[PDB]
Amino acid sequence: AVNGKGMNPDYKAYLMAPLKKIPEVTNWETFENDLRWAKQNGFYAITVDFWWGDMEKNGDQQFDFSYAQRFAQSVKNAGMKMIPIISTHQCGGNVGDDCNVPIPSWVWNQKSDDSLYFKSETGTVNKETLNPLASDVIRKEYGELYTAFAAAMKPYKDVIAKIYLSGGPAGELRYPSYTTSDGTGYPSRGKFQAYTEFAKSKFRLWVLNKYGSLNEVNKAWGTKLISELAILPPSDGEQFLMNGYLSMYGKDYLEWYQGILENHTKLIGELAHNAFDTTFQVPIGAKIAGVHWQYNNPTIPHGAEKPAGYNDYSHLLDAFKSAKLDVTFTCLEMTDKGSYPEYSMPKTLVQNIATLANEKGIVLNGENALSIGNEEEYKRVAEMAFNYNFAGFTLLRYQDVMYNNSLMGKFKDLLGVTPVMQTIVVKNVPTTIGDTVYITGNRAELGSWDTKQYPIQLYYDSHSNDWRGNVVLPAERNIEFKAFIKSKDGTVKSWQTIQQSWNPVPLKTTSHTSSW
Ligand SMILES: OC[C@H]1O[C@H](O[C@H]2[C@H](O)[C@@H](O)[C@@H](O)O[C@@H]2CO)[C@H](O)[C@@H](O)[C@@H]1O
Ligand SMILES: OC[C@H]1O[C@H](O[C@H]2[C@H](O)[C@@H](O)[C@@H](O)O[C@@H]2CO)[C@H](O)[C@@H](O)[C@@H]1O
Ligand SMILES: OC[C@H]1O[C@H](O[C@H]2[C@H](O)[C@@H](O)[C@@H](O)O[C@@H]2CO)[C@H](O)[C@@H](O)[C@@H]1O
Ligand SMILES: OC[C@H]1O[C@H](O[C@H]2[C@H](O)[C@@H](O)[C@@H](O)O[C@@H]2CO)[C@H](O)[C@@H](O)[C@@H]1O
Ligand SMILES: OC[C@H]1O[C@H](O[C@H]2[C@H](O)[C@@H](O)[C@@H](O)O[C@@H]2CO)[C@H](O)[C@@H](O)[C@@H]1O
Ligand SMILES: OC[C@H]1O[C@H](O[C@H]2[C@H](O)[C@@H](O)[C@H](O)O[C@@H]2CO)[C@H](O)[C@@H](O)[C@@H]1O
Ligand SMILES: OC[C@H]1O[C@@H](O)[C@H](O)[C@@H](O)[C@@H]1O
Ligand SMILES: [Ca+2]
Repeated sequence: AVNGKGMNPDYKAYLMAPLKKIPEVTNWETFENDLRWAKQNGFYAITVDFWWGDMEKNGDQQFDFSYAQRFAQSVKNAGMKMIPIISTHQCGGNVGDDCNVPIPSWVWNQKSDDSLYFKSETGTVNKETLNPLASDVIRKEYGELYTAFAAAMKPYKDVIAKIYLSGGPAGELRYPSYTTSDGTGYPSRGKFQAYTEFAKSKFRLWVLNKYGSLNEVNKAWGTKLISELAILPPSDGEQFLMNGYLSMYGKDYLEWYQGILENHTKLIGELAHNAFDTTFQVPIGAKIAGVHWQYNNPTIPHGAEKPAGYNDYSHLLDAFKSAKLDVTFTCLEMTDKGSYPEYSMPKTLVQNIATLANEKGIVLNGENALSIGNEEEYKRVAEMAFNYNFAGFTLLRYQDVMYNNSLMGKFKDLLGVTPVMQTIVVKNVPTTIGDTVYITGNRAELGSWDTKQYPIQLYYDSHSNDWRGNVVLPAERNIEFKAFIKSKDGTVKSWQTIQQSWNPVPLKTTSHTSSW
């Protein structure tokens, strides 16, 4: 892995459930059999959207958790685990969706202003999820929903492994800046989503809190605004992304705009820990999208990420750490391209997010963004998962492997693996002063032979005069590997003469000893 590490010993594979309710796909008894088959193929748990539109449909505090209870009882019957997602966003309208579950329609009547929804630069209204500016309504409604779900689901504590929150559209902490109705779908630039009158008022009040008075705002921004009502979000989003972002105004607007998501993360994490920690005592997570298009457009740099709310990932991740939420990044299977017109850099983006998460001590999980039809994309996922310290990978979605036995077996081989520590010992190594010793090998868990970025460090044992490492490996998979030496300057000096192998890596911890 990176940094001379190996794969995360906590790694688990998860399967996403269908977006529709199980009886719309298969009967409960077959579903139980399906869960046993997923378990045999290395899946630890099923993730499942429990839609707000299903659970509080008819009015405020009119709850119905019966579908989630029935689902959990079939998970229990199958000897499986589940990860509920408390899906306070709409099903329908985002990539891959095959469902139609708006959030409950009565929520929109809780305010007579425009505080609850989003409006884009060009006036497109989005009602996929509550606007995180409406923190009073979110505190009330999410707190009530999380508390009632916990009470209804307490009998199923034994099968709940983790709970996910929904921070925004498609279950991701973001603004709805890429949508067909707004003309901002992939691979286009995004539009900022802060043009309700309420969002304009909140930015204005934030700016006047920061600086005190309009006279100090103008000194800070180098502007000549005549009245406070001229404090506004960008009137020309394209120009803002071309060059306005560099100004003091631009840094303040992006700080505020991303800051709404950071504060929302704080709030939903407080609400979730209060609702769930005593009842369930499980990890709680939230998701960030991989907005990989327009990454390196030279004219509008990061022109889809910034409107989505992603201006500074380090600061965004710090909010997850503070809120005690684990992070899932949802686009792992793709390759960098970087070419006109999409300017798409998804692998660079997950490497950067993973590096930051690992730096900050945030448990990091991954998903694939689009359905996978080919083993090559599983190999891509494995490269990321097993070299960048991912604790989990969730496969979108159920039917793609449940009804494709060939592809299921490729998943089991490459990603449905159980980590096991093994001690690797290499004898008679001709190191000199300054040399370090590593292993590399064929599978992604061994860095796929990449000696530069991914090799696993061994350590001299002066009692035995050999080099040893306790390496986490995929149980019951075949591997080939070799030790090699790096000089002080980091260059590869020499290699173990003979290719080593384990056919397979044993299920239980032992050791593999070889000579150089
Ligand atoms: O400070 C002068 C001017 O700045 C901004 O104008 C932008 C404009 O929005 C873009 O369409 C393009 O014309 O670039 C301008 C910057 O040179 C403000 O939006 C505007 O109010 C202000 O007058
Ligand atoms: O809120 C002040 C001013 O902000 C916007 O103008 C920005 C523009 O968006 C930036 O790209 C850059 O050019 O700086 C401008 C401020 O000097 C709004 O477009 C404008 O209406 C508003 O008055
Ligand atoms: O938020 C939903 C989904 O959006 C992005 O998915 C892209 C996908 O990566 C592209 O290849 C193409 O299909 O457009 C989609 C957006 O409509 C994110 O990459 C993904 O993380 C996120 O879940
Ligand atoms: O069932 C979870 C989640 O799936 C979809 O959103 C995905 C998006 O399609 C993928 O790119 C992905 O791996 O990231 C998002 C979050 O998992 C649905 O659109 C969403 O409603 C649903 O909650
Ligand atoms: O690069 C892939 C290649 O890596 C290893 O080959 C080493 C070989 O072991 C060394 O003795 C020397 O020849 O350098 C090679 C890399 O340039 C693996 O042994 C080999 O299986 C794998 O294809
Ligand atoms: O002998 C091969 C496997 O057969 C069954 O697996 C089924 C699984 O039960 C079902 O859910 C899935 O759709 O089809 C596979 C293959 O028919 C046994 O349950 C497995 O243990 C066997 O390995
Ligand atoms: O295959 C298992 C055995 O493989 C050999 O390559 C190693 O030298 C042994 O230490 C190991 O127990
Ligand atoms: Ca309520």
